[PDB]
Amino acid sequence: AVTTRQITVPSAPMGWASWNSFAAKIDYSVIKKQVDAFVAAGLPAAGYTYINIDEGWWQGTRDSAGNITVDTAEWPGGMSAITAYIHSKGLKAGIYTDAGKDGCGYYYPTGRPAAPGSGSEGHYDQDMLQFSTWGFDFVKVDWCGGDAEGLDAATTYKSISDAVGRAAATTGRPLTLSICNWGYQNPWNWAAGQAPLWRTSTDIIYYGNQPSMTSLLSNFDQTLHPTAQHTGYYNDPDMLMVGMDGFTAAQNRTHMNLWAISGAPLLAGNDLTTMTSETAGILKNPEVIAVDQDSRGLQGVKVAEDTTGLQAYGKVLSGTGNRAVVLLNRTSAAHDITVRWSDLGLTNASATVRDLWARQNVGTSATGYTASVPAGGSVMLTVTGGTEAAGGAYAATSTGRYTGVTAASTGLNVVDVAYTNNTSSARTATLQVNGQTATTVSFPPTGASAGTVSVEVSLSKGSANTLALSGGPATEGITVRPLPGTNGALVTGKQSGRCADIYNNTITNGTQAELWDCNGGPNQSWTYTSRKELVLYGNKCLDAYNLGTTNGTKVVIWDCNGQANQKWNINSDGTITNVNAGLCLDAYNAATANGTSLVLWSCGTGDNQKWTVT
Ligand SMILES: OC[C@H]1O[C@@H](O)[C@H](O)[C@@H](O)[C@H]1O
Repeated sequence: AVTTRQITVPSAPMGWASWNSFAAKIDYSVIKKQVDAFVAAGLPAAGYTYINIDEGWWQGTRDSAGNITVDTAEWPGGMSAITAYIHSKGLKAGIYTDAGKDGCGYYYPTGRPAAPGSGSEGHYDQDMLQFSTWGFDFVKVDWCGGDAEGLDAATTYKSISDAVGRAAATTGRPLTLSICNWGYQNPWNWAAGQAPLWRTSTDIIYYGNQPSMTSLLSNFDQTLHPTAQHTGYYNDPDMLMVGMDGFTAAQNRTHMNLWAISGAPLLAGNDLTTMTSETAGILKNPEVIAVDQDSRGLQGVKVAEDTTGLQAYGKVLSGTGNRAVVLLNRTSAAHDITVRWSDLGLTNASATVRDLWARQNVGTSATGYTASVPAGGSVMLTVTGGTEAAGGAYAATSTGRYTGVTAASTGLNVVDVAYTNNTSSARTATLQVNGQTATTVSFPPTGASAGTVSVEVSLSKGSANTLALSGGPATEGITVRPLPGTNGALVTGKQSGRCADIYNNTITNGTQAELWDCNGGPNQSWTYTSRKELVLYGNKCLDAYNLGTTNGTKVVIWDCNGQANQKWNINSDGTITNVNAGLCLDAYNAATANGTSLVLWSCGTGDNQKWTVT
């Protein structure tokens, strides 16, 4: 039964932004026309709220007191005139700057001459105050100057976040911070708590190129960091290409489907003045929007890929027994794709399936659902009225500390944290699972009665898991339920007692595996497939670098590619052999410490070549 209410958490931003269609070629008239078309198309009623002015409004000029100055030939009345126009339509206004001394308009000019000085470094408080005073509700802070200068992203965006907070506090106007640093230095590790959204990869589309499904899928894959997203903090796979020239209606729907299953921001990027009726309908689908904006705030995850390129993604929705599902076909042929209740963390009990594009219920099942999916296409479903897998419930064993937390398998779990926050403001806490990288959790007002917020966490098989909270409201118990589709295994070295680990949750192709203290993080949870892959993050394969066949060959992660160097035999003697090479996974020089490199080596009887994988 439902006995403690789920507290709604903030959704990702919805709106439109000027970059994808206009590059730096923007002025007051360009923005005004898009606002008018946005309104005319009925986007506001569907939930689209932000009109975001991206790069090109500012050429780096400041007055003698350091105040940003604009060219009023392009921005008549100054920037407060465009915010006034946007606000006049009941919408929110966004602006754009850089973390460094000079912006992307300087480092990578794209439609205009280089703009030296187009960044906010040395002026964070000044500029944030200025944006808020002008009437901006949103600010996207880019990284061209940060990257150029060699800045540390985590500490730099903390400083920026603090300045954003002070500016909003001074004016009384909330300011939504978008961190835009392209997945450099792993923002999934640190951005939650600093900002409601952070870019997880490089740009979905570049100036002068045509929209690409390959690029779209790459951005989608790189945005999946389910432990980092929760309670109003979101991974950002970038601005929508929906409705841009070259994309068909089906590719537009697939674009919406994948952003929605992530719970990503829906920031339209097409030219709204020439948008078709069909495109507007795709942006406005309320059932797909409701999935994207789900009140529980969680990120969808891959739950099945029994056949290469035929994938099922599941998202845990608000309430109990409710899921959204995307069936995605990355192959060149139409194929059936099945999602099983077991993989979704439901029991084998009746549930209703609905197709969100057909807007019709399409059947019931106590076990699963199969649909035909076109080559390169997708189907968007909900599965509702299901029965949840049995959860564990825990009471804290000391202040803010939950111990003995149990998982049948290593992998992803949904945790509901009970608490009371009988004030008018959200409070935050730091959450750390085992020895993993910590995260920040937000706790919205509850009234006098307790409520829950939810987080996804990665746990180790067994009953040795700990969840520790620091700061924030006293919690009143946790509930833990597994998502079996995400099941993996720690790969633990016999000699070292340490786990095969990818440093600091890095996803970059070619990153070498290492030994590290076992903590059950996503960067330690390996899924062994029927294709003999050892898969990390749902989408990276343990890989003998460049198909190396001799001693000392580096073992890395790489996009899964079906090659023999990504295939592994898990042998009865405790060895793990690379299929291509016949060599053993090996902790280099039989070292046992954190940071010991994993390599391939000729198989022997040494315990630095012995592993447990359950
Ligand atoms: O020049 C502006 C562009 O700069 C890139 O760094 C950013 O990722 C894009 O989304 C756009 O803002």
